[PDB]
Amino acid sequence: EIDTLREEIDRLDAEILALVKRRAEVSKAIGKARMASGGTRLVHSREMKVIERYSELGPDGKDLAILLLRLGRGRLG
Amino acid sequence: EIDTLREEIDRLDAEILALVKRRAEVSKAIGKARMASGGTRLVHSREMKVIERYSELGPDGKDLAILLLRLGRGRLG
Repeated sequence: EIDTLREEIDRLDAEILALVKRRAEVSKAIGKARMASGGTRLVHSREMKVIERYSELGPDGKDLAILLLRLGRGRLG
Repeated sequence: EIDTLREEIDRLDAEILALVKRRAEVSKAIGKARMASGGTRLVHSREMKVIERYSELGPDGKDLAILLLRLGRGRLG
């Protein structure tokens, strides 16, 4: 039943949200530590590897990786 | 240590990828069932609610929701 499938989507979104929040926190901590050290951003190596990993899902996986990296980089209040 | 934080990112990405794959499968199944019934797409209600849920993360959360919905909708081979 389609509505039963939708209930599961909502449960999956709970798990995903929990993980994405944790990931964003870890990402932000890396960003701060890096900037505190004057460390070089790892765009061509590590970030590219994150993108490649999610590429498994096709082109939309690349966009997902990009968004997860973005969540790590801060926004203004 | 920053590199230890990076190791955790990679572990979080494993969990997230597993979940996103499952979500995409459930989403695709909904899409098919809906189109098999001539069912109306729930953009204004349900999809908006998914977007609102991820909005917790700020504007980038809205984009994350959009991408997860997109993963459900198919691409060509």
